[PDB]
Amino acid sequence: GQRVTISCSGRSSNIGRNLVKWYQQFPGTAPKLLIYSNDQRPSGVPDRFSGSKSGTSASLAVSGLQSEDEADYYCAAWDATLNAWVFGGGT
Amino acid sequence: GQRVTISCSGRSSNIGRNLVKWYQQFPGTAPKLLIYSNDQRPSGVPDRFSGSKSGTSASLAVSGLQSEDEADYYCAAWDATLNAWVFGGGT
Amino acid sequence: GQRVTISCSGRSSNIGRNLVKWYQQFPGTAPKLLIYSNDQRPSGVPDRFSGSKSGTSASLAVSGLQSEDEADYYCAAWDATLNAWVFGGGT
Amino acid sequence: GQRVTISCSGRSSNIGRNLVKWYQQFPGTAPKLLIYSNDQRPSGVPDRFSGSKSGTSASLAVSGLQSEDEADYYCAAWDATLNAWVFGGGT
Amino acid sequence: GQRVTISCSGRSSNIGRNLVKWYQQFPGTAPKLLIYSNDQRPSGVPDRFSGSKSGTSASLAVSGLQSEDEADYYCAAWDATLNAWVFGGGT
Amino acid sequence: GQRVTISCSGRSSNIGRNLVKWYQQFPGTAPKLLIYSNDQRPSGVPDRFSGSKSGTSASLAVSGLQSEDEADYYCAAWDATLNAWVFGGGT
Amino acid sequence: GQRVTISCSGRSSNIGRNLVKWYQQFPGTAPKLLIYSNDQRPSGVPDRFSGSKSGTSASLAVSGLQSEDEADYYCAAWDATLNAWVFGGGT
Amino acid sequence: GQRVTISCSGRSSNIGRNLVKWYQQFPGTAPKLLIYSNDQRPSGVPDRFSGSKSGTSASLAVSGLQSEDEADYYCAAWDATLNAWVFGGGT
Repeated sequence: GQRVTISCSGRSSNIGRNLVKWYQQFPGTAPKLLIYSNDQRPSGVPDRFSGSKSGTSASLAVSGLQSEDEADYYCAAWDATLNAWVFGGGT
Repeated sequence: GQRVTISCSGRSSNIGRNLVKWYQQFPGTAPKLLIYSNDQRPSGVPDRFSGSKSGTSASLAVSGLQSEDEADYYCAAWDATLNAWVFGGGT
Repeated sequence: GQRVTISCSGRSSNIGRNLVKWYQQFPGTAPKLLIYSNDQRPSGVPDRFSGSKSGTSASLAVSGLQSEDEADYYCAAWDATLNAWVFGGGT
Repeated sequence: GQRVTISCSGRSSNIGRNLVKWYQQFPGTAPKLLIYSNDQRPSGVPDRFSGSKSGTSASLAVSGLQSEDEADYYCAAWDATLNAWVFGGGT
Repeated sequence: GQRVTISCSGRSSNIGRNLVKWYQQFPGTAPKLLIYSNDQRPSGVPDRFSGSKSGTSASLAVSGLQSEDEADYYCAAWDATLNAWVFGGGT
Repeated sequence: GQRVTISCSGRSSNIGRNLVKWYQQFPGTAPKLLIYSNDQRPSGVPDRFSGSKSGTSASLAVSGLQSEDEADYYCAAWDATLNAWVFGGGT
Repeated sequence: GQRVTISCSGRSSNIGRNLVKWYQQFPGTAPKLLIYSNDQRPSGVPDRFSGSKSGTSASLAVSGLQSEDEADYYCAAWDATLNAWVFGGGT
Repeated sequence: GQRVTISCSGRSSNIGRNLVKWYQQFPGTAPKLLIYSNDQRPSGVPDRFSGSKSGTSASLAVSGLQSEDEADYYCAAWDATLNAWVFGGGT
């Protein structure tokens, strides 16, 4: 008689009285990007993979006022076996 | 008699009294992008994969005021086996 | 007698008294993109895959005021087996 | 006697008193895109696939005021087997 | 005696007192797109597939004021077997 | 004695007191598209497929004021078997 | 004695007191499209298919004020078998 | 009779009375990026991988006012086996 209880909560999860007050006044933004020559050549060859930001990836992130970037991948299992029983009887 | 209880909550989940007040006043934005030559060549060859942002991918993210980017992939299992029983009787 | 209870909630899920007040006043936006030469060649060859943003993909995301981009893929299972029983009797 | 209860809620799901007040005043937007030469060649060859944004796909997303892009794929199962029983009796 | 209860709710589902107040005043939009040469060649060859945005597809999404794009594919099952019983008796 | 109850709700489903107030005042839109040469060649050859936006398809979506695009495909099953019983008696 | 109850609701379904107030004042729209040469060649050859937007299809969607495009395909089953019983007695 | 209880909470999880008051007044931002020649060549070849920010990836992150970037990958298991029993009886 096995029991497994995985209550793996996520992103802004089971929230009681949450509040996110934001404000932004008077921003002036002029984020430009200019390139004369930029050649990345990122050729990723994985075999077995499970990770979050997999990218062998030469980026260029110019941020002005706001740029929120996350990645969720919850409760994962590449190879899980939570309970087991084996018996042998081969005469 | 096995029991499994996976209450893996997600994104803004089971929320009681949530509130997101936002404001943005007076923004002035001029985000331009110019390229003379930029040739990425990202040729990703995976075999077994489970991860969130898989991309071997040379990007260029110029952000003005706001750019929200997430990725959800919940409660996943590449290979899960939660309960088991085996018996052998081959005479 | 097995029991499985997967209440894997999703996106803005089971919400009690949720509210998203937004505002945006006075934005001025001129996001242009210009390219003289940009040839990505992303030829992804996966075999077994389960992940969220699969794309080996050299993008260029210029964001003005707002650009929200997510991806949901919930409660997934590449190979799951939640309960089992085996018996052998081959004489 | 097995029991399975998968109440995997989705997008804006089971909502009590939800509200999304929005506003946008005074935007001025001129998002143009110009290309002299841009030839992506993304020829993706998968075999077994289950993920959300599958596209090996070099895009160019210029965003003005607003561009919301999600993708839902809920409660999925590449290969699931929730309960089982086996018996053998071959004399 | 098996029981299966999959109440997998969808998009704006089972909603109590939902409201989406929107407003947009004073927008001025001039989103043009011009191309001298852009030849994607995306020839995707999958074999077994179940995912949401399948497209190996180099797009160009210039967004003015608003462009909402989602994709729903709910409660799916590539190969599911929720309950079972087997017995053997071959003398 | 098996029981299956799949109340998989859909799009704007079972709604109590739903309301979508919209407004849009003063928009001026001039979204043009011009092409000197753009030849996609997307020849997708799938074998077994179940996903939502199947298209290996290099598009160009210029959006002015509003363009809403979704896709619903609910409660699907590539191969589902919800309950079963087998017995053997071949003497 | 099996029971199956699939109340899979659809699009704007079982609605209590629904309302969609819309307004649009002062739009001026001039969305033109011009092509010097654009030859897609999308020749899709599927074998077994069940998905929503099947089209390997390089489109060009210029949107002015409004263009709503969805696709419904509800409660589907590529191969479903909800209940069963088998017995063997071949002497 | 085994018991496993993994209540591995996530991001802003199980929150009682959370609040995030923000403010930002008077910012003036002009973050530009210019390149005469910058060619990264990051070609990552992993074999077995499970980590969070996998990218062998020479980036250039110029930040103006705000740029929040995280990555979540929760409760993972490259190879886990939580409980077991083995017996041998082969005469």
